[PDB]
Amino acid sequence: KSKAELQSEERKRIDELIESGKEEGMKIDLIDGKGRGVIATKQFSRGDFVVEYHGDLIEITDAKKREALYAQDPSTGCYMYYFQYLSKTYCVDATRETNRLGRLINHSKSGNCQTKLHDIDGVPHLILIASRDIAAGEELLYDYG
Amino acid sequence: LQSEERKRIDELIESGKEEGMKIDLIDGKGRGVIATKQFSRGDFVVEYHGDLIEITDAKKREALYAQDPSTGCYMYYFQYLSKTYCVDATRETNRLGRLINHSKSGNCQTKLHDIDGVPHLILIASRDIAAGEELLYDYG
Ligand SMILES: */C=C\C(=O)NCCCNc1nc(N2CCCC2)nc2cc(OCCN)c(OC)cc12
Ligand SMILES: C#CC(=O)NCCCNc1nc(N2CCCC2)nc2cc(OCCN)c(OC)cc12
Repeated sequence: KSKAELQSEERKRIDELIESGKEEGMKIDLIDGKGRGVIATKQFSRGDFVVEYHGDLIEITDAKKREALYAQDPSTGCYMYYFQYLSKTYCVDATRETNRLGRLINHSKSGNCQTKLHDIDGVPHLILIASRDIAAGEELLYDYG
Repeated sequence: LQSEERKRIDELIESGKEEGMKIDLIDGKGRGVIATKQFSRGDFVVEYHGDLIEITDAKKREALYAQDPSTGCYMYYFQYLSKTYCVDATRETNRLGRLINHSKSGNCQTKLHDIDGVPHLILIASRDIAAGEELLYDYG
């Protein structure tokens, strides 16, 4: 098995996890009854898929509408992530309060997760991959990469 | 009298003195603002102070702020005289207007105050406020 073939089977494993929505290997951090972060409950190797930043994938026109509606209510939060993909502006809108864990992962300048665009049939997905080997029990912390 | 009253609100905005309020501290973190004196309905409370910029410089800053989630989301956009402005309160400062929490049933509301054609976003009392109340804003 070549490196190219190993990368193909990895992408297929990520496709299956994205479309199944299963988010194993992680759990919510609780202080004072509030979901404040996410802890790894299993090892992750450098480059392994961790979780998707899940949300509605939309373009700028729909996004600017939602943003004006969201501004009227601070209870929403700022969860709209903008990015370029193949000379095209996209937005992942995770405003919606859900059980998904990707939007609960805290930022750190020296985190253990970084962002990456994962293509499925030409549709970009923002995923978090391990920027280094992660031990079980670590808080997951993301930076932009 | 009208000219005089409008001049006093201007002086408050320009002097930057923010009397009648104080920080609410939990765990050493500034989390809210408490009134230390009464306010009557319609009284000036505080400015949401920041850089007043237009749509071009605003997007340039917002993308730069996005790469650093430790900044927070402090850019407030609004229309004034058929022109889009933004008040950028991102810089962490001692100003208290950016510390006031939002509540659908708050005691403060937003209002645009003109100073020589330049809009300022201020908070006014939407009802009589007793001393000791937490200041909570909504959009008016
Ligand atoms: C994600 C973007 C977003 O939420 N934008 C909302 C508008 C900009 N941010 C804030 N705007 C205000 N005001 C607008 C005019 C009147 C007051 N106030 C706050 C206060 C904030 O902290 C309050 C204490 N937690 C924050 O925190 C980021 C933002 C704004
Ligand atoms: C203002 C505006 C603004 O700040 N825009 C930033 C991008 C959109 N917002 C967010 N993006 C992301 N990511 C984007 C891809 C990688 C992860 N993660 C977030 C996690 C959050 O809470 C974690 C628990 N404290 C959160 O709380 C509101 C917002 C997040």
